[PDB]
Order: sequence, then structure tokens, then C-alpha cells
Amino acid sequence: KLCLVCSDEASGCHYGVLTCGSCKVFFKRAVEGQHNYLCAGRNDCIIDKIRRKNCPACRYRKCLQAGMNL
Amino acid sequence: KLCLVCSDEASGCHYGVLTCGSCKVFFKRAVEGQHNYLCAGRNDCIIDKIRRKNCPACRYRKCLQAGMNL
DNA sequence: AGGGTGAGTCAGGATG
DNA sequence: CATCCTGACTCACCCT
Ligand SMILES: [Zn+2]
Ligand SMILES: [Zn+2]
Ligand SMILES: [Zn+2]
Ligand SMILES: [Zn+2]
Repeated sequence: KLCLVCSDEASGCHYGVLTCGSCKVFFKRAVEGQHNYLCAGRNDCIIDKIRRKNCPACRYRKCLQAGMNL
Repeated sequence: KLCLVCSDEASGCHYGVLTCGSCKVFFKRAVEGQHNYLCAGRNDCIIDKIRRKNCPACRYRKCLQAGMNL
């Protein structure tokens, strides 16, 4: 069972998609919050257990593309 | 520790009252749907883990008497 | 990051 | 067969 966003240990199927606890709370905070997410690279960053902190923009984009939805 | 409605092991404070999980959802289904239950005894049926299924009418009365409420 | 509680779903048993 | 009632499982939100 791996998080379809960051490949960390999946806890269940949250907001329609198999994901870990951190990606669950990240996504909800991203949808509802006011954030200024901008990628410092090419909108194609590697998202894994460590790197996921680096680019919220690409993390959020991957959540959306994997089909996450409130 | 014990459900105030059927004396089974309580799982938490549900709808205002210390109850087991099954009495929790029993009550929720009784207050939203119809609760036109008939007791086949004398309205004092024994409600315990083994017998709580026999008399929804007496089970529902014990939920109300214990103070359960949405 | 995790406990507490509400709510949806599913399957199984009893019933018709 | 189908329908109804039950309770365990899973996930939601809220607060710490
Ligand atoms: Zn993740
Ligand atoms: Zn990026
Ligand atoms: Zn109970
Ligand atoms: Zn009764």
C-alpha cells in the first residue's frame, strides 16, 4: 500500500485516492487555504517522502491529477 | 466502560451518552426513520448484548431514558 | 499526528 | 429469490 502522490506508506483511500496521512491533510489545507504555490523548477518535480516538502505546487498538482477531491 | 443501554462494552460518548457502537447506530436509525415499534412483552424487555435485538421498542426507550439525542 | 465522534457502506442473518 | 434489521469497517471533520 503506497501513497499514489508521494509513495510513502498509504493509510487508506482519502478524498477518493490511496494516500498517506500527510498528503491527506496537505490536500485539504491546499484546497481550502489561501496559498501562493509556485514551482522553482519546471512544474515536474519529484514528489517523495522527503522531497514533497520542497514543492507544494507540484505536490498539489499531483494530488489533483491522481483524482483527489473534497 | 459499559454501554448505558445494553451493558456491552462502551466505545465512547455517542449522542450525549456512554454507549457501544451498535446502540449508537441503532438510535440514529430510530430517530430519523420511523420508530413505530411494538413491544411483544410488557415494555420492560431485558436489553443486554444477547437480547438487544429482540425488542427495538424497549431498546429505543432505554436510549431515550439514558438521554440520547441528536 | 492522533484521538474522539459522526456518518456511509457492506455483508450476513432472520424473515417472508 | 427479495426485503429488513444489525453491527463491523472505513473515512469524514474537529480539536489537541
Ligand atoms: Zn503521500
Ligand atoms: Zn515543482
Ligand atoms: Zn449498547
Ligand atoms: Zn419490549
